[PDB]
Amino acid sequence: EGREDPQLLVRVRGGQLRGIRLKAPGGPVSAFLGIPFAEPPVGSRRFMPPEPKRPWSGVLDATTFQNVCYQYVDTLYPGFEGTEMWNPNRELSEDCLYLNVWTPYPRPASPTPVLIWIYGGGFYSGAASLDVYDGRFLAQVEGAVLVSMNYRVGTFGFLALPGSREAPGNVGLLDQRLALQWVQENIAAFGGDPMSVTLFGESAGAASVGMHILSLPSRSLFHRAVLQSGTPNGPWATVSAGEARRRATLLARLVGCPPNDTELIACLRTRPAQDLVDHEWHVLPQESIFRFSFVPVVDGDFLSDTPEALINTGDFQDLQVLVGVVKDEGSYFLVYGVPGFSKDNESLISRAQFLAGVRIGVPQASDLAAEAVVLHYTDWLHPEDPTHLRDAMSAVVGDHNVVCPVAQLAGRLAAQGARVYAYIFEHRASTLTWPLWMGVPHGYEIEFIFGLPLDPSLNYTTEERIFAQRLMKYWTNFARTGDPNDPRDSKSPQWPPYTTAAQQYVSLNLKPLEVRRGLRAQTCAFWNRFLPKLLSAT
Amino acid sequence: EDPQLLVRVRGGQLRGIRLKAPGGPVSAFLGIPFAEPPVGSRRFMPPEPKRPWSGVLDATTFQNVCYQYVDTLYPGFEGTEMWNPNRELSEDCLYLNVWTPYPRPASPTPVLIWIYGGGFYSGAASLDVYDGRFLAQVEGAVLVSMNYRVGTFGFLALPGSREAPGNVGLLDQRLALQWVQENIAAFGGDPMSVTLFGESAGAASVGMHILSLPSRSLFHRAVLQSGTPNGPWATVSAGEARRRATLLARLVGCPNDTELIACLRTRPAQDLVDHEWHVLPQESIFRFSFVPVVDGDFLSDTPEALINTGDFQDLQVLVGVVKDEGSYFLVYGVPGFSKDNESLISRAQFLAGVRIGVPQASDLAAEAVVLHYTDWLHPEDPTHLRDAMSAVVGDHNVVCPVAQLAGRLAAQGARVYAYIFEHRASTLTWPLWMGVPHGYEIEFIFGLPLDPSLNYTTEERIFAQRLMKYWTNFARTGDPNDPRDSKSPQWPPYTTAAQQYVSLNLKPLEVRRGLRAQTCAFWNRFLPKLLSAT
Ligand SMILES: Nc1ccc2c(c1)c(-c1ccccc1)[n+](CCCCCc1cnnn1CCNc1c3c(nc4ccccc14)CCCC3)c1cc(N)ccc21
Ligand SMILES: Nc1ccc2c(c1)c(-c1ccccc1)[n+](CCCCCc1cnnn1CCNc1c3c(nc4ccccc14)CCCC3)c1cc(N)ccc21
Ligand SMILES: *[C@@H]1O[C@H](CO)[C@@H](O)[C@H](O)[C@H]1NC(C)=O
Ligand SMILES: *[C@@H]1O[C@H](CO)[C@@H](O)[C@H](O)[C@H]1NC(C)=O
Ligand SMILES: *[C@@H]1O[C@H](CO)[C@@H](O)[C@H](O)[C@H]1NC(C)=O
Repeated sequence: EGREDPQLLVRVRGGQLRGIRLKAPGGPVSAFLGIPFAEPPVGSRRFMPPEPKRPWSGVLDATTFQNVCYQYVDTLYPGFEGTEMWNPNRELSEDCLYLNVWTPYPRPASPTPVLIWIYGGGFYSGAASLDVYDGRFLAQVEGAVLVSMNYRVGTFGFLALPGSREAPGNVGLLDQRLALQWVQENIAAFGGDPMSVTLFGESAGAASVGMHILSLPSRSLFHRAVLQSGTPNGPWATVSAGEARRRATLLARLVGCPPNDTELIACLRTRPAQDLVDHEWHVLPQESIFRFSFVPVVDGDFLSDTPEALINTGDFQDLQVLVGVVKDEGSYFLVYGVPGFSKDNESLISRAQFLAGVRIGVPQASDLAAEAVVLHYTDWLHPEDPTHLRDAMSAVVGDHNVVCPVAQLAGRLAAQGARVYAYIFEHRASTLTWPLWMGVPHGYEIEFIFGLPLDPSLNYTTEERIFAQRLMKYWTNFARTGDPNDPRDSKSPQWPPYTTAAQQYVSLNLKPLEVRRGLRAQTCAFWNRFLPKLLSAT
Repeated sequence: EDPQLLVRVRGGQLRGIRLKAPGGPVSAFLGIPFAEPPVGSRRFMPPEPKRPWSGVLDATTFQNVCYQYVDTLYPGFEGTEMWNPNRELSEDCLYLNVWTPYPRPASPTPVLIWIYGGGFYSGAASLDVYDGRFLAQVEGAVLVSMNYRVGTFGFLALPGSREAPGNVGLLDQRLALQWVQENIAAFGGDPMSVTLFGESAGAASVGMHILSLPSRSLFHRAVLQSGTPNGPWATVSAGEARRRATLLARLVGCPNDTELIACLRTRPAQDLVDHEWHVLPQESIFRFSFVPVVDGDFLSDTPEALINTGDFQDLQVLVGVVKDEGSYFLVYGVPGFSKDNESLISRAQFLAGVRIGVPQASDLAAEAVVLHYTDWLHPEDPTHLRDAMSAVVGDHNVVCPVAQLAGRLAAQGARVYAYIFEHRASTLTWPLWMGVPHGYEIEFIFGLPLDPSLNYTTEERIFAQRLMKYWTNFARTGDPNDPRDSKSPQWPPYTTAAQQYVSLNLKPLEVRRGLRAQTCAFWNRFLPKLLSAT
């Protein structure tokens, strides 16, 4: 110390850090990357709840992103930006419990609202180090303090033998909770306001945010929440204790650890990380899409009951939530698992391929339930039209997994005292490499919220730059006040809260805010009210 | 005498009456006997042909109306009383009426045979709405309408017995069709061009003549207005007809089929009418006690089996519905409904209504109906719930059976033309909420707005004339389009692919596609699976 930039030296509970001065389009930002928030969850600590990071000596170098949690790397389309933008961009390691902080440069004078990002990737993948999660634009343009953490995914984060002490499950959610506790204790050192913390996430990250709303020890660590294209309720975000036990026992057998829980988990702990990753997909009970093997478990601890029970009986009076979906939630999910679909052709499918797709897309559905889906989604005026069947297949997967769980969440939260704001993101990035038929796929609003179009080198349009700026203002005004609307602006139309009566939501596209009523009201009544009765009475 | 009013039919001489229609005279031959009176020992028995007569038979007045239940729900109310018997009630009722141009046609003229509705428990060919004088005068048509036995008298069956075989009301209709073949040439009608047309139970009757081979040689074309042979109310199984006939016998104190039917034959007609409604298996609406039975004789199989397996090539069919098929049916049986208020109902009253409106439905099937018909944007809105209740009853009973019929007929070689009648008569005394109720297109097809004394608008007179042209163009050629009108829009045939139908209102023909395609997929494809697997 002495010749360094005095504005990049900060102390936290565990010791001294040295950050880096990053260039954002409009000026510098301070970034503290790869801060350890936990003891590496390696060896005997595998499958175990995280432990806080013991203090270190000297100045920890926080200028680069740290290891990405051990996960399956997507090699389906080599060289393809469409798939590779989501791939790990740092070394894979079980030693991965690190977080990143972006703040204005110089650090804020007065306490600043904090935004905490929780990434998606079906609870089997993802990293806080990805380019689309770059906090520099929100920090520079909006003066925000942005935090993102790495949390354990796959078997490492969610393999559970419920009731055991060695593998209790939900440890990836505990890693997220420990980063939330780290923020409470240390964010003031960066100029962050611990009394104004907004959680935001997409897909499995939004489901994670939802589970922090539904778990009491997490409630004291944040004040507001954003759930983008994901919810704690729904068919993929959780599993029962029985199903988690079945999947963990099957994976153990597949890697030569046959079953006492102590003996089984000890053997799993001896397995190389790649062995567990090589078999993680082999434990799913059916041929399915939008289903992940190791996800949060209804343990009766982190989740005292199913998210459906918790959202229906909870008092959400003290909560402000921003929720929404993209135009084509299911389109991407069709390219791996449904025969007839490809990113390289127009995916015009037959009726037979549609019926078959419905079985893969709704794996838990009986023959009667699958017929009810088919009959509801068929255009009886053009029942064999390949374009309609292709679009219906995308809608089945999007509605079942995202849109209707989101409508169910917004509805219950609003009925139970929360301030809810809902949107539909309909803008397709001019730079998108997925086919046009895929529309606005799952995750393609993220680069807009984070302000990536503000970087001139990324080649987005001027209109896309103005729209990203509008979006950053909605998200940060929501983080600041619990309302996305700017108080010093009446010209711009307003975003009304979502209510059970009016069911108002807004369209997020290049045009000004447009207020719409009912988020697939008829279709989601099918999924949320009828279909459970068909998967119950018969 | 007037030679234009003197006709010799196979049974003897008749004398008609010259009637005044707005545009000029018409010849009417009313109350022609086509069968031996089905009285005494002939009660419940198939009709027998009328024996010949001496002298000139007086055919100047309508004859007796078949014994039936008279509607007294709203006394003095035109809305209900227009459908009530307008002649004396008698079991001696097997008579038909003929209207022809005056003077009698020079060349053989296409024949239109009207079969009235009234849930197979009521109706008469003598009602003012069925007046053939306008079609005869304006279009030069030969119009025939017969009385057929309704209620227990027409459809009480002890299947397998010889004394009460069932479907005798359909046999009465068939005997009038045979009478037309043998005698219509004497009036200037063409027996080689006979179109059956009917509404509600009359349209279901027309449908059953399409599905029964001995009837097929008696007509060439058919019009089914707001009714079909398929569907939940038009037929009953042999087991259910036997159950209902046994229960009715019990209710009138009647203790072997021969012995039971003999006792029923001793009962005054009113005793049978007094208990006919008390044999229905549930609290229901749009359900009638004594209707055609699947006997394995007149109906060789269920109308659903027959429509799915039949060859309908060399057949032309005109089918359609009114805008608000179910609205009227809510006024009797559904709590919360009245003709005297706006009938704004609660959600509870809607769920309860769905049970009465779909009586065969399980708890799951009723929930599926409720969830499909609820507007999840306004689920408690009384106006939406009222309109949804009307749509449930209209769709279940009429619109979706019509869509199922049009589809199967078209797929199996018939030439089908479909419509939706959306014009509400300026003279309607039913509330506005009821829209265009079941049966209120009939006065337009028959040309009643052409009578200046009936106070319809000028636009309604022009529209009735358009409708009479569609119906008679269809009777003449099997195509309702005007070969004269070299200007469109043309009425396209209904196909399984394109599903084209037309709107019949004051505006020019408008071609639409899919007759409640999504909703009728629910009723015709999904709901049977919910009452089959569970
Ligand atoms: N060897 C083997 C054995 C069996 C199976 C598989 C591989 C794979 C596989 C194939 C290619 C790449 C990755 C996994 N999948 C397909 C899994 C499909 C899930 C895709 C998904 C769901 N959430 N994140 N991802 C992948 C991460 N990438 C994305 C992410 C997001 N959006 C995206 C939009 C387009 C393209 C990728 C996106 C938003 C959230 C961040 C992650 C399976 C699916 C099933 N159901 C069963 C077995 C396998
Ligand atoms: N005493 C007693 C005991 C139990 C029950 C009943 C009476 C009555 C009843 C009440 C008034 C008049 C006749 C019957 N109904 C209601 C049945 C009403 C059937 C409605 C119907 C169906 N087809 N014809 N009609 C009556 C005739 N009138 C009409 C007709 C048509 N359209 C109409 C439009 C508006 C009003 C009346 C119309 C077109 C075809 C001609 C007949 C019951 C209904 C049920 N489901 C169960 C028991 C009874
Ligand atoms: C698209 O490509 C896939 C894989 O090659 C194939 O299954 C599908 O039939 C193709 N569809 C079209 C429309 O060419
Ligand atoms: C931007 O466009 C230029 C062409 O002018 C191209 O060379 C560069 O690779 C593009 N970069 C991105 C990120 O699209
Ligand atoms: C309509 O009137 C009947 C009785 O005449 C009643 O049961 C019903 O509640 C009334 N509805 C309204 C909207 O007042």
